[PDB]
Amino acid sequence: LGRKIYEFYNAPIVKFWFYTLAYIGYLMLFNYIVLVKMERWPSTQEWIVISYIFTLGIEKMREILMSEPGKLLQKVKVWLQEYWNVTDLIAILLFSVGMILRLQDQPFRSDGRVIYCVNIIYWYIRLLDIFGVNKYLGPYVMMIGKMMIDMMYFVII
Amino acid sequence: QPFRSDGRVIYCVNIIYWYIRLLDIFGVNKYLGPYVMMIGKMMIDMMYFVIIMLVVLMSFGVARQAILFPNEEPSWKLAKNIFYMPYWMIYGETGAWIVPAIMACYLLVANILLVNLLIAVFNNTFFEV
Amino acid sequence: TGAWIVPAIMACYLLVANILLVNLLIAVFNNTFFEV
Amino acid sequence: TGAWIVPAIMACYLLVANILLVNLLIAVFNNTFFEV
Ligand SMILES: Cc1cc(NC(=O)[C@H](c2ccccc2)N2CCCc3ccccc32)no1
Repeated sequence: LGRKIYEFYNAPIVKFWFYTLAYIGYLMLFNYIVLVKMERWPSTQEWIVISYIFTLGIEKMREILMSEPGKLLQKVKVWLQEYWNVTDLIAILLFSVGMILRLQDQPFRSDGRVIYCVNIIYWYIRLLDIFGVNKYLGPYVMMIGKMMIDMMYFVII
Repeated sequence: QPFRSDGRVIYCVNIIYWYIRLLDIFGVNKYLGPYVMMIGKMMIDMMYFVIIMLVVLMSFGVARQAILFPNEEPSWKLAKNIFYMPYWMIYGETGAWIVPAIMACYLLVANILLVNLLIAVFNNTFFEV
Repeated sequence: TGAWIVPAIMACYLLVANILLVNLLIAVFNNTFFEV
Repeated sequence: TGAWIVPAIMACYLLVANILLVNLLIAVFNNTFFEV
């Protein structure tokens, strides 16, 4: 039975729905805390939001360290070869400057909350990468990419 | 009353059903054979677009609700503003005002993105049928 | 109960209704302009 | 002279302008959805 629970959780199909219930949970709790009032210290629901990113950050660092190249300068460029992966880290960095500003008093506290509002507009278009697992969202998300090179690209004329 | 008004309300969801019940009776004719059947396959496209539609339309419904109105109590009425108020800002409006300018223009390329996507699913699909 | 939820459901079903009618009216002509 | 004719010309040229922009934005995607 211990082998059954071990082999069930280690499957990549099982790990998909096991983390995307946590991802849609991070989306809805972050929607909750922006609606809840701000104070000098974060509440219980805000404290689980911040720790969700900090545990994600160590997870991103093990992607660099446990990578295929061996040389340290080599395992920087190949990790930034993905268009989704490069814009992931700037949103984590925007969350971090948003945390320091929110921990300080007003008017810095309203400024840090504003940087949270450009975080939540990012995490929905982050999900599009997770969308392409299905038979219809494979093509549908990919044509958002080519319409992206048509919709800020119409705008010249 | 008030049970009598409740029973009349369930009559109102009956009459919305009996018109889409007629669609089965429609397919007897030479044109409503294909026309009703493609309502069936567009049914698996129009509550099936909406996974990525709520990604783009509701995200602005919670982003606007934090820049504007930042002192809201935790309640269910805030959740009522995430699908109804974005459908009702057709006439609505450091750099404190630049942040509404960026999200409004990104909404301009968002509702054009959603309209262009909803007229994308059907273009190929009407041709082999 | 949800007295205001019933207008919310019929308004959103109207949102997918007038988009349904507009998409259907631009559906009849797309094939028909091509063989002509 | 025609002081009000100049707003009339630019308003009607705007009528064929926002129809020009809408028709152009539904032009880029029509071919592109078909080979994909
Ligand atoms: C907070 C927060 C966000 C988050 N989700 C991700 O950012 C993302 C992901 C998205 C959906 C389902 C599962 C994971 N994710 C985080 C873990 C490292 C990683 C590696 C490759 C692809 C995605 C990914 N989890 O917690």
